[PDB]
Amino acid sequence: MRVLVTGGSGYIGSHTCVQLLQNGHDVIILDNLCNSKRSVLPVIERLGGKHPTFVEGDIRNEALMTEILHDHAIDTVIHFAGLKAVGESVQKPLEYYDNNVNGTLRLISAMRAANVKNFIFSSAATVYGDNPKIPYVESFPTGTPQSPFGKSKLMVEQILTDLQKAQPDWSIALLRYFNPVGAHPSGDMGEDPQGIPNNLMPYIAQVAVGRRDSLAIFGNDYPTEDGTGVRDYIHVMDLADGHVVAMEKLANKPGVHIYNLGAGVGNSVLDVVNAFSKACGKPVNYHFAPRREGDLPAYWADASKADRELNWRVTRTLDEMAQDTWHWQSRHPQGYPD
Amino acid sequence: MRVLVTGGSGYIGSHTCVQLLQNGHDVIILDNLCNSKRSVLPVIERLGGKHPTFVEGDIRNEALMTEILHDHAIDTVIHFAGLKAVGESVQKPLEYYDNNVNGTLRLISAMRAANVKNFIFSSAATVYGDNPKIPYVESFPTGTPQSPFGKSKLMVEQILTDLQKAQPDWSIALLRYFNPVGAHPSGDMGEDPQGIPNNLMPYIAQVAVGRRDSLAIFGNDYPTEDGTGVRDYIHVMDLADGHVVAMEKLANKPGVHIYNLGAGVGNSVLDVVNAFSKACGKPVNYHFAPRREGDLPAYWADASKADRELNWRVTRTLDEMAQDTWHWQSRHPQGYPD
Ligand SMILES: NC(=O)c1ccc[n+]([C@@H]2O[C@H](COP(=O)([O-])OP(=O)(O)OC[C@H]3O[C@@H](n4cnc5c(N)ncnc54)[C@H](O)[C@@H]3O)[C@@H](O)[C@H]2O)c1
Ligand SMILES: NC(=O)c1ccc[n+]([C@@H]2O[C@H](COP(=O)([O-])OP(=O)(O)OC[C@H]3O[C@@H](n4cnc5c(N)ncnc54)[C@H](O)[C@@H]3O)[C@@H](O)[C@H]2O)c1
Ligand SMILES: O=c1ccn([C@@H]2O[C@H](COP(=O)(O)OP(=O)(O)O[C@H]3O[C@H](CO)[C@H](O)[C@H](O)[C@H]3O)[C@@H](O)[C@H]2O)c(=O)[nH]1
Ligand SMILES: O=c1ccn([C@@H]2O[C@H](COP(=O)(O)OP(=O)(O)O[C@H]3O[C@H](CO)[C@H](O)[C@H](O)[C@H]3O)[C@@H](O)[C@H]2O)c(=O)[nH]1
Ligand code: NA
Ligand code: NA
Ligand code: NA
Ligand code: NA
Ligand code: NA
Ligand code: NA
Repeated sequence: MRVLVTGGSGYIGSHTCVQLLQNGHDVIILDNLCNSKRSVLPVIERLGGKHPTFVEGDIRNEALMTEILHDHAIDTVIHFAGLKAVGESVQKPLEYYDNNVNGTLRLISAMRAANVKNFIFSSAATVYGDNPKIPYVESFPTGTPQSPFGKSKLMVEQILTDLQKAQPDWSIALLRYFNPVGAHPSGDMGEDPQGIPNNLMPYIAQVAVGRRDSLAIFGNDYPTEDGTGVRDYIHVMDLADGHVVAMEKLANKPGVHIYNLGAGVGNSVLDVVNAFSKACGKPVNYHFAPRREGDLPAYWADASKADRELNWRVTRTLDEMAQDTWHWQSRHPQGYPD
Repeated sequence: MRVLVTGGSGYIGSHTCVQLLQNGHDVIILDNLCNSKRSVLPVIERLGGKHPTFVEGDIRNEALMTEILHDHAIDTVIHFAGLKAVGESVQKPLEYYDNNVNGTLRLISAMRAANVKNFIFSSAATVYGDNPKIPYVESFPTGTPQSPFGKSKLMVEQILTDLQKAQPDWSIALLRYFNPVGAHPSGDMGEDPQGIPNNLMPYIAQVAVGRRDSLAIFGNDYPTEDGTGVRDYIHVMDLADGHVVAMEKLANKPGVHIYNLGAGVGNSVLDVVNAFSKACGKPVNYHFAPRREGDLPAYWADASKADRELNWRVTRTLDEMAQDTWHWQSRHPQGYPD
């Protein structure tokens, strides 16, 4: 199929792009490069084994969106583009609402204009809010995210839902992601955060690589087995695969298809650390720090639905997630070149 | 003070503009005229007894907003501008999200740019969602509005809240309106809906004026005293006054000030009809019809908070609401001139 991948050059997008090309689809990448580099492009094509078309631009530019859509005869759109730093969203709410809410709004409006009716949105587990009921299931009513980032994702899911209701021919998938980690097995592609990494994995990686001193373990008094926070870590390649399957099986299938994308099991901070220590061949330095504001104690996804309906489930393990990360971190200490 | 009134030429805005001028404030009206006419302008100035400056434009145009803000040295902004047809919002969700959510976003972004930090937003009782607890109180957590319109209002309240948190010097009032009716005592200003009126009052008016046959009473089996739906009707002049007081007392007072704006009592459909029959000197034709989709049975506001904190309460009665409407309807059967 002909697919437009917004945010195609970022972490999740790049991996998804490779899988898509491998599946022989025609890929058009639209990215504004605020959080990625042109350097990834050649890697995508190499790994993907096919040439993806790249367009530098902003999802906020409806006129350009509309033009791309038409110009390439897009069939479906995968929307990864936006801002995701939680803490920063609290400090700069407007930018989040603008990039995420208005950003998606301008894109779907362009779609309407070009007669494109298949969409895939990068959502998040955050939309469940403070849910005591774990694992999280798609049948659960949504809650209230505590950050402008989380709120922005829920607001878009709502806007998409309403849009589908009004234009019932649309196929819209709301993919709720859990905690994406890992990198391409090649070790030539991976997450390349600028500055201080906000997520656990990259931070660990940066400690291991010798860039950082010690990993600060946000709270050790949680009501978990080991006292550290528990999450659902999902390999970026598994995530990418799920994106290809969702796209292929859902295209032209009217409705709003919500699916949690996770491993369906929880791992603590200690578990992750240990896995990385193992991967990198040296104990990862760490210390216990106070709980991070807004952090829930433990949650993971109930991924039965995606298994059942799309025959999708993860295949990579936690160890692989850590190994692949170390391999990329180690092979490209400076990430993507400028 | 120097105030920018978006949507200044519409129903609520025009009345508010008069009261503001009467209070000697300097008024700048910004309206795109999608739901109002330039004809109202001279009425505003006449009734207001002062000249308001008018600018034709769109809240969506951030650059223009920014320019107005600076250009007139605005101190505070009253934001009435947006779309409000509930049923239509269900049919055209994108337009609602765009005008309301993006629309406000572009405006507050312009404010930030021009260093304006006092805001008044036209919110709605709809934000409480399906609340069995009546009357509705500001301390109640918000619910989930069932239309894109309702959702759009809640989304903006959330975005404003987050913004205030990030820029704590801002004063933001979230004015939750109940059911606005009535018109200026002069009978020379009032609500001028185009096409089929969606609200009860105007519809009644149009039946009385001889434009419409019979009023369709949406459901007569509700669990109310008379079986018809019960609401909190609030005279547009009371509403306008509350806007002046809120603006004057809240300016430069940091925080998010939420206030319900209603009479604090409920009236049924029958009650309203009767009041209008009385006002117009002839029985208003009506019939019973099935319940309207999404209609709640009964609710009204708990307006104690505004009384206490701003010393504001309504002063007009239901009869006056009906009389003033009939007077305007009758004196200007064709509304504002083209
Ligand atoms: N990484 C996670 O932990 C996490 C968890 C849940 C959801 N998500 C969502 O998944 C998506 C992909 O995230 P990611 O980890 O790949 O992050 P990322 O930053 O690597 O990818 C986002 C990409 O979007 C681009 N972009 C940003 N705003 C843009 C705009 N207005 N116009 C055009 N391009 C724009 C960035 O330059 C970047 O290349 C995002 O929507 C993110 O919110 C990720
Ligand atoms: N009337 C009600 O029953 C009701 C109840 C709750 C909330 N509200 C809110 O109060 C506000 C005022 O409502 P109203 O009854 O006066 O309606 P209205 O339609 O008379 O007033 C809105 C005005 O905004 C203008 N406008 C619309 N979109 C615009 C845009 N993008 N840029 C610039 N101008 C724009 C319209 O032309 C109109 O003059 C609205 O935000 C409405 O949502 C009203
Ligand atoms: O330096 C660090 C970083 C993280 N953690 C802990 O590690 C766990 C994972 O934290 P993190 O990588 O930041 O991800 P999450 O907060 O769990 O990610 C959630 O939030 C993302 C952004 O909101 C998406 O919504 C995902 O779906 C969601 O599961 C948590 O228990 C953190 O307390 C630390 O102890 N130290
Ligand atoms: O032709 C009509 C019109 C209305 N009604 C009834 O009259 C009452 C009032 O209806 P309406 O004027 O449409 O206003 P509301 O739906 O009550 O207004 C609510 O919704 C507005 C738009 O959402 C704002 O949120 C207000 O705060 C809020 O109280 C309801 O019981 C309706 O069922 C009829 O029976 N026939
Ligand atoms: Na801050
Ligand atoms: Na960064
Ligand atoms: Na680098
Ligand atoms: Na429809
Ligand atoms: Na109309
Ligand atoms: Na007219």
